[PDB]
Amino acid sequence: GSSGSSGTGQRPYECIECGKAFKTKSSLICHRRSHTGEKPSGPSSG
Ligand SMILES: [Zn+2]
Repeated sequence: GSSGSSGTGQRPYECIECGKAFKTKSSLICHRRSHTGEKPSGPSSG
């Protein structure tokens, strides 16, 4: 167990890369992908 916590969640699409909320996925996708680009990444799994 840990100190009292909460569980945010207003929209069905919430980005975890930065922390943004979108109405539809189409937007969440076109956004998330953006994050990735000119930067060193590691082994992708999914
Ligand atoms: Zn983001």
